[PDB]
Amino acid sequence: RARRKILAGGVKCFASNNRERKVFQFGGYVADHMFYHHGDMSLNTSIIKAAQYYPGSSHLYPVFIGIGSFGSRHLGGKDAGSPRYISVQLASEFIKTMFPAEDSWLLPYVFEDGQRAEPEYYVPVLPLAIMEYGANPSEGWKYTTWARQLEDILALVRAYVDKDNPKHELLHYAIKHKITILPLRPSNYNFKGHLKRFGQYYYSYGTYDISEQRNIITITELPLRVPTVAYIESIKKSSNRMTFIEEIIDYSSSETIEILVKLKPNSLNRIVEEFKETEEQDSIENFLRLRNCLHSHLNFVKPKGGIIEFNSYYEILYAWLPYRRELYQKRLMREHAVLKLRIIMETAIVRYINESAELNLSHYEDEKEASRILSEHGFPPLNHTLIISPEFASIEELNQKALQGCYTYILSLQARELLIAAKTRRVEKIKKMQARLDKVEQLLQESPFPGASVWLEEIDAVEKAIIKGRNTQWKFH
Amino acid sequence: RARRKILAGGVKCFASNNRERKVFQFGGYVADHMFYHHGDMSLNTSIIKAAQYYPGSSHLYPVFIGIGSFGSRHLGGKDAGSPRYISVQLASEFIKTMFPAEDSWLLPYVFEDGQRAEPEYYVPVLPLAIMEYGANPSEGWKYTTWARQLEDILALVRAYVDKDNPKHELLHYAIKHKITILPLRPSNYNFKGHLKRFGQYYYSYGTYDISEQRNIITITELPLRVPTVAYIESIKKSSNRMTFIEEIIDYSSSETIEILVKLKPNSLNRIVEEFKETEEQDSIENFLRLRNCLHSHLNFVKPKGGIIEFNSYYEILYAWLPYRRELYQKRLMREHAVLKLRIIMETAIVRYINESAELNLSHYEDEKEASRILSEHGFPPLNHTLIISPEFASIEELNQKALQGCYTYILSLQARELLIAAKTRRVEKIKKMQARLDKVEQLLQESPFPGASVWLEEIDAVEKAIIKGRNTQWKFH
Repeated sequence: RARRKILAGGVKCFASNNRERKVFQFGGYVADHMFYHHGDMSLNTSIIKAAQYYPGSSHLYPVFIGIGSFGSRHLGGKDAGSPRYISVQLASEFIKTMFPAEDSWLLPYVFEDGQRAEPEYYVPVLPLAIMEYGANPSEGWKYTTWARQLEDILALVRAYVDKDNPKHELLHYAIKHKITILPLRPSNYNFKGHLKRFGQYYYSYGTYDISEQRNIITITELPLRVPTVAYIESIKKSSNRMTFIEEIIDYSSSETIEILVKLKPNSLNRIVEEFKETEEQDSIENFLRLRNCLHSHLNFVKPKGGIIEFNSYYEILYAWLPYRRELYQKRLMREHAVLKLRIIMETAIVRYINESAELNLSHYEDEKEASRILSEHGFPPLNHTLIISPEFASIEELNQKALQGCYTYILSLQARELLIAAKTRRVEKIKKMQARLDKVEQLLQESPFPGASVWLEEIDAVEKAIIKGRNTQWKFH
Repeated sequence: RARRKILAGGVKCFASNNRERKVFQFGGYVADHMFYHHGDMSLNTSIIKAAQYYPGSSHLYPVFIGIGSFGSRHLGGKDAGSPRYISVQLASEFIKTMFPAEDSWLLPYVFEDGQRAEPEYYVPVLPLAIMEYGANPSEGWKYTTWARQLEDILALVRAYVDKDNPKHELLHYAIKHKITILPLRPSNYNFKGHLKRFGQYYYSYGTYDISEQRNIITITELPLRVPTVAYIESIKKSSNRMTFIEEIIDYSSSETIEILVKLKPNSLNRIVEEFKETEEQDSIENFLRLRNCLHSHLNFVKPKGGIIEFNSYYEILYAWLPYRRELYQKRLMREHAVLKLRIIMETAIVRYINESAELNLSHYEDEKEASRILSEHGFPPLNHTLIISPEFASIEELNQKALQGCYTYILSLQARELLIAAKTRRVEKIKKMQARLDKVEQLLQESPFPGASVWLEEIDAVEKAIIKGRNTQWKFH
């Protein structure tokens, strides 16, 4: 959607350098290049929604580095500051690990009006469609979904990649029968409460502290995805519950949650005699609206177009994995296909120096008979500036336009390129890149799927960026 | 002075293209590069003073193309418009003919604070110190001088350059004896009046029309360098002359001069009986203040610093000519000195191709023994990027840093540069530039002074630009 359009903005604008840039200036850059026609206000509110960093925000891991204060959990991110004064900084450490730079050249790009457009879907290292809560990037309709923890999806992806996990074939066994033996639990970050499961729904409950010595009721934790100001007004609506409430004063603050509630003890003995004495939970969390109903609404973009609904989050992770798994194979094969062309081009230039002024002379090179005469000389007619600089080209298209290439990679070199020292660096470039070919040849041949070993390293790289961001003051340095 | 600082602004800013630019934007460019620290207001009023185009203006030929209206002859150029709204355009046709581009590399540049500064004086094709009236580029003190016509200085410069003029040695004879037989007269552009000479001063007089049939006095032409509004208030000061003036109403307008004066005929018979009956001129131009005293004030910048005063304008033209004449010799000698170095460099590369893979091989070129081994090979050790790209270097400095040059003009060429077709274009480049050397060698050898023939062509080029500007609507196209 529009989120992916903003994603290409950070990497393209900050390709030269990752410095501090204004939000509106970056927004103007994004619409200038990727043709954002929905207005800068819609772009600016989407940038903040993409870069929101607060408990309860939809985006747990922002694409960009949070600068200044974008709000607080009280209003649920609706108290954003002035876009003009605030600045935006791309998180270069996370974005390259989460989205590999080399994989971007292979991503399926659509073309609109004869120009490239952003991909329909991205296939990152970890699925961004589950790690983030639902939100309202547009107006009117709001998508509602709940994120899973960063320990169950990690165990699931490592089970489908690493062979060392004992439950490797067990996960594969569950794929065919759709039994889903492995667990999968909601996010628990910045929620010191409880989560309880009956039937087919979840409910989040807060924490309250009761002290007999001082007869003061203390509320510790809020529900999972509630703004603070919402609970203030919701408790005032019920006239029946207002009679029991003599007074509620909020003492909670930012980075320090402590609420003092003065409730008469004589009201404690009569609340339970008229609230039917629910046995599922205590009356303290029943009289106080400290619960929310989690109606799982699942939406995933269809590859062919449209929207799909899944009964559980397992069907999303079990569907996101194969598309990422498939493109690991294509990434290595294309890189394999370009290294072998580089060996052909480099060796020809190295061997050209042997048939240069060292031993032989063929300087005449009339453009008419240079075609088939040089054919028996072994010099390949491959086009230059493509092998050294690969582009958004598929494996099938790469071979067609490389074999039927053109000259000027030969006999257009600098006169020093055929000197004795230059050949030594040129010939030694082959073996270093020949050894890299061997490792890739050694890869892409495992029984489960190609590129399994590199997947684990990429998974760890994502974890390194997330840990460093949280360990530091969200500075990544 | 500050005028020459603005001069370099137009050529440098409009080197890429000659388009329409705002006056203040150009002023910011000038101060940014040539370090104008007198303020933009002083710069802006100097730009308009440099680009003023109206009868009576100090600058007859503006450096830039006049855009819009900068005022009128009524206020004498003090009614300039808003600098921000008006635009400035460099007159590329005139400026290159008046100031040769190639001569700029040889002009004496001073260095301040380790950086280049504008030349102390310029030596253009025609002397700008006489063709323009005096003005007040600064505040407080105003320089007063009167320009000569564009037919007497042209006859004088052609007499000192062209041998076909019968009064060639006559001018040279007048130089030693300071007799100045040749004439020299003031400017007569846009002045349909009279100029009269007694003693050692000039006086400009207007034209009046008297009709007996209608008994209406008509004034046709104003004095040479008078604003229209000055004459309105000056005639009101004299109380004695106010009695005779029953009423004066100005009917003159822009591009149409016609003034109706109603004077009673009975006052005509009594003005002459009390004004002493001056015989030098009629009483009509005596009662009406239609004359001005031309006190010749001559100021010329000293080459060593200071100001000089000359008794006549002849001493200025007879002093400006030798400095321009001297630098014609230096311009050709430097261009002669760079063509002969270009022949050495190009022939070596052409002959290098002969000792390239065609016949001989010397590709080893160890950096230690390439010094004296290649010395017997005839390859000159001249530094590249200097002959092909000359800079602000004198003839004496050019030879010192060219003979003691460096390599990389050899054996760093493209491999196609030693191909058979490339040598043909390279060897034929020698003879075309050898023929140009012959003409320069044929020049700089005349008895009067070097570069006499090119001077006449440059003089005509200046005349072509001036004629085209006046023939068209001051558009030069």
